[PDB]
Amino acid sequence: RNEFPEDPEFEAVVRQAELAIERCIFPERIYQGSSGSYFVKDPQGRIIAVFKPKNEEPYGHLNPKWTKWLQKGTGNIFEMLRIDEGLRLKIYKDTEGYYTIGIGHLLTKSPSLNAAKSELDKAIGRNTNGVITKDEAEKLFNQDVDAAVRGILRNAKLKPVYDSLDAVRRAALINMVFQMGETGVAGFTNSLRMLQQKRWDEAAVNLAKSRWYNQTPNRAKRVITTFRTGTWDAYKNLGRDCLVLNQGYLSEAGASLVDQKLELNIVPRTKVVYLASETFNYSAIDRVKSRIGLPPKVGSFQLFVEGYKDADYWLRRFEAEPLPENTNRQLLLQFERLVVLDYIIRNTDRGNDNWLIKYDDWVVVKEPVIKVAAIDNGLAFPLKHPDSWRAYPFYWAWLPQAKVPFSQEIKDLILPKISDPNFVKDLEEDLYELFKKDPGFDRGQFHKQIAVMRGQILNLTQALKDNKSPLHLVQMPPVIVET
Ligand SMILES: Nc1ncnc2c1ncn2[C@@H]1O[C@H](COP(=O)(O)OP(=O)(O)OP(=O)(O)O)[C@@H](O)[C@H]1O
Ligand SMILES: Nc1ncnc2c1ncn2[C@@H]1O[C@H](COP(=O)(O)OP(=O)(O)OP(=O)(O)O)[C@@H](O)[C@H]1O
Repeated sequence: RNEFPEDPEFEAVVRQAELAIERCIFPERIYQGSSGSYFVKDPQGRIIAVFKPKNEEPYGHLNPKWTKWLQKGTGNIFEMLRIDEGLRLKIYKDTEGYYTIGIGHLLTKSPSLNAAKSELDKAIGRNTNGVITKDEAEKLFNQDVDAAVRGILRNAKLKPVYDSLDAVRRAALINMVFQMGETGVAGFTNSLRMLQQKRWDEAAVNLAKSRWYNQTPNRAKRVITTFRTGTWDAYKNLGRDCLVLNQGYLSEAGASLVDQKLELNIVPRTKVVYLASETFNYSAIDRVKSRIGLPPKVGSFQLFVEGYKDADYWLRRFEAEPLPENTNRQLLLQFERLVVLDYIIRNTDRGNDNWLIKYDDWVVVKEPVIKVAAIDNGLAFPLKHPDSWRAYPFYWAWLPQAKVPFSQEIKDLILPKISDPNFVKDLEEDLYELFKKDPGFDRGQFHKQIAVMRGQILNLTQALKDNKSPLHLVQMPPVIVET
């Protein structure tokens, strides 16, 4: 059900896409894309669009890169604990103050370092002098995992639960018996009951309250969600966490909404579109029921533009051979629109590969020589400002173009809109109607998104009134406007 009566040009392109699929001309996967980025083509083989299925997103469930991972099932217990325990080749103290080594291997609860060092030689088979190798730490690791699996299966309170768990939760319980040992996890009998009855939101709470967790919450909270969600999501991207989890396609489409309303027209038109293609990455199940073929996947569909190179490609050239004044002033105006987009949607990823330039008495405006396309917008609309601005900056702030004060032209375009509270209200309702359609939508998460966006507008409004540069704009302390 793909229709956009508001945008018959967009719909027409989409219809060529579907028809081209019917004719067995499949969107082909961009190499040097996310595994989940595709080139949509029409029946004549030309590239009309870029398509990014939600479920093939980097955090995506059907993402090819992480498919290898989901097979292991419990066998992910190794990587899971490597991440939680880290690696050390020399004796250290654990969270409780106990002598430890390699990957989470507890030597003794004794205060004596030679108890521990002694205890270490017993294990390794030589005089270690408190220092072991990578292979030695790995050998302790397997034995300690076996000991956990044994601890679970030799135990009456634990075993029943474990057998009722899916491959992933089992891994979580092993995780626990690795840190606390057999006997310790069996004092949780409540949560084991819930886990046992399959109520996830039940148990995820009680483990939230324990002597454990309290000591190492950062780790504890990582399993609890592995218990609650039956997935590896806490061990995938720990953490981006500036952003909502698997809504990249909506960022993509949303970026295009904003462009539309502010009338910037740098974002090639992008909407939420459903497509089915044999070239996509589907569950084996789905592949089989098709024999009634593959189901359509929901994704961002962004129109394709020709004649453009990397911002990087061109700016490199304009520096060696500077543009004539008049053309170069057309660049700056395309550039201001980009800064406004990115500041408003709070893009966390814009590099010089993430935007594109094209360089070529009357009723009509002479065509512009230079023009800016803003692509790859699925990393915006954060839940909050990034903790270290250096990790997720605005790259264009260090460009010289960022030094030039905002043009009257932009103030004229943008101030009347973002100064009108009814514009910002309408803009937020439109984003809501887009975002609420996601099955994993959360009203509370949304409000935070809007808060950031409202704080960015607050800053941009005053930056524009003062004729500040883009650079001075980003130096303004980030704010949120919270209801
Ligand atoms: N709308 C578009 N029109 C024309 N070309 C595009 C468009 N979008 C992307 N491209 C080209 O395809 C490449 C796709 O890059 P894009 O970053 O959008 O996908 P991605 O690589 O999956 O994202 P990421 O780089 O974050 O993994 C771009 O570098 C650009 O060269
Ligand atoms: N590339 C950028 N992207 C985003 N924000 C930036 C960028 N460059 C500067 N800023 C913002 O401008 C402000 C300028 O601070 P700057 O780093 O120049 O001095 P500073 O006081 O050392 O910053 P801090 O001590 O907070 O790291 C920072 O608070 C930051 O918010």
